[PDB]
Amino acid sequence: VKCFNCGKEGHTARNHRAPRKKGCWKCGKEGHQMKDCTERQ
Ligand SMILES: [Zn+2]
Ligand SMILES: [Zn+2]
Repeated sequence: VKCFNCGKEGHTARNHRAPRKKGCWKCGKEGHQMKDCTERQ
């Protein structure tokens, strides 16, 4: 009904979780994410 802070319907700006961090979750850089960045070393 008002999920505008995410892109859905039912959250009403009161159910927006944040498991990922947009950028990589280990290397520390935006643009890509933990799925795109390999970081195998
Ligand atoms: Zn949402
Ligand atoms: Zn990265």
